[PDB]
Amino acid sequence: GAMEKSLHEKLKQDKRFSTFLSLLEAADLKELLTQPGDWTLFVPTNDAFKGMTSEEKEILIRDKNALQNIILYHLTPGVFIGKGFEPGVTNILKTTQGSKIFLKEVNDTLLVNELKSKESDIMTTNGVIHVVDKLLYPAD
Repeated sequence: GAMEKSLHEKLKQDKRFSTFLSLLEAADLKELLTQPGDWTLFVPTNDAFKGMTSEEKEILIRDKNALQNIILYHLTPGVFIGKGFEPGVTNILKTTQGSKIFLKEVNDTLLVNELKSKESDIMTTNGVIHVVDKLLYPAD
């Protein structure tokens, strides 16, 4: 059964997001991915980690509020949908992280303020999933 696959189920079945399970579980969000409600999350792949400076990663874990902000992975309310809107326009959306994210879908391709996503739209039991290849920094 459970052929719908859940958020945690995916992260637990996808070694690609093993790192997430580690850091996300440390913050105690493993339960947050199970909570009841439809939300969207932006999970970057290893190819996105390539570059992160030693100081950068440290400056993040250096503050509980810092890593926390990123931990939410820009968690947003309401499963992200193409909003059947015009493709090419950047739509502004607010997330729990406290910042805004610009979404733009063109040529049946999801382009968020960063480039071409690796894999998203994945329908979960607690919302949808969004896999990108770059971390989205907050606002000044």
